[PDB]
Amino acid sequence: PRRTVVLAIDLQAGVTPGCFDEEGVLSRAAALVERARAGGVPVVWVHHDPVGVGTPEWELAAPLHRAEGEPLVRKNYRDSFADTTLRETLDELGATHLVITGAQSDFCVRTTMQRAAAEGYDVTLVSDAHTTVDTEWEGVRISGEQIVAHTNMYFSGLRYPGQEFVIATHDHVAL
Amino acid sequence: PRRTVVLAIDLQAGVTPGCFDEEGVLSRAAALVERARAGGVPVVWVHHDPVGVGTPEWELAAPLHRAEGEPLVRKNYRDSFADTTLRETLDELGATHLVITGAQSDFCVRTTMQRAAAEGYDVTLVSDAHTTVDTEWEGVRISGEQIVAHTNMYFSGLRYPGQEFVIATHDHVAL
Repeated sequence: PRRTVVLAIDLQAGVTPGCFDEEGVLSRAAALVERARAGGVPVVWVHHDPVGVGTPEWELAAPLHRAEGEPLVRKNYRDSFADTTLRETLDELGATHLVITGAQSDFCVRTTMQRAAAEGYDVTLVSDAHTTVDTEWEGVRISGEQIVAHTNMYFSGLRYPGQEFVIATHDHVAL
Repeated sequence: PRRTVVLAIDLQAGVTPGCFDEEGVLSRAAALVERARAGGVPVVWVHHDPVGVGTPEWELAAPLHRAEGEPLVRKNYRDSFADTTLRETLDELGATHLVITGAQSDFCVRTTMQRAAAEGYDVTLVSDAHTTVDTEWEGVRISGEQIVAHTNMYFSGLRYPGQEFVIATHDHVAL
C-alpha cells in the first residue's frame, strides 16, 4: 500500500532569498502543493529553527501558505530526521513514498533526502522545485545552478535494493 | 572509547582513471593507509562489484595494496552499508569513528559518508584523498574539481547532535 507524502523543506522567508531561480522554484513548489492538496496527498512542512524562532524569517516564503491538517516539523540540523518528530509524523501518516521539494539543495535537502533513502523510503526529488546559492571553496566557484543540476544528476541514478527513486518535475510527478 | 577505522572506498583500477588529480589523490590515500598501519589503526577496504567481478578493473588501483588482516567489503550500491557486511565488520572492530578516503566523491563517497553520519558514527572526510570526474546536467557543466571542493565545503559544516565531523587532510588527520 503505497502512501505518498509531499515533504516541503525549509521554504522559509529567510532561506530562499538569493537562491538560484528563487521566484520560479517557489512558484513551482506552490503549484506542487496545490496539486497534492487536490489529489488528497498529505503535505508535511519542515522548518529550520536556527533561522530564528519567532522572527518573520522563520515563516514560509511567499506565496506559500500552510493549510489546516498539514503537519509542521521543526528541526535544528540538516537531517530533518535528526532529533525531530518527522519519523513519527510520517509513520502516523503511514508514508512509504516521499516527494521532496525545498531548500537548500546541497544542505538540508541533500541530507534529508539521502537520510530518507537510508531509512527505506521510496523518494522522488522534484527536479524544478529545489534551490540553493552560489558558493566557493578551495579556490573554485560553484554556482547554485550548477549545484541544483548536479543534485538532479545524482538523484537520477540513486539506487537501493527494493526501493524506488525518481527524479521528476513538479507538474509531472505522480500524485 | 573512541576507536578509529580508516574506510577506503572503491579505490579500484576501473574507477579512478580520468578522475581529477587522480595520481595525487591515490598517492595521498596510500600515505594515509601507511600512517594508519603505523599507528595501529584498522583499515577496511570497500570494493564495488559492478566494476566487474574477477576482472583487473575490480582490483585496487596502483600503488595501493591490501595488507593481511585488513577486511574487504563488497557492495553493489552507492551506500556501502546497503546489503553488505560493512556494519558487521565495523561492529566487530568496535568502530566509533570513520576516516574516509575514496571514489567517487559525489556517488559512493557522498552516499556512504552521509549514511555513516546517519548511523551515528563520528566521521572524518579526508579532504585531499577523494575524487571524481567532470560531468554535466541540465545544460551546465560541473568539473570533478568543483565537485571535490563543494564536497569538502559541505562536510566542513555537517552537524549531528552528539556526533563529531571533521574535514582534514591526509597528513593532518588524527590517527
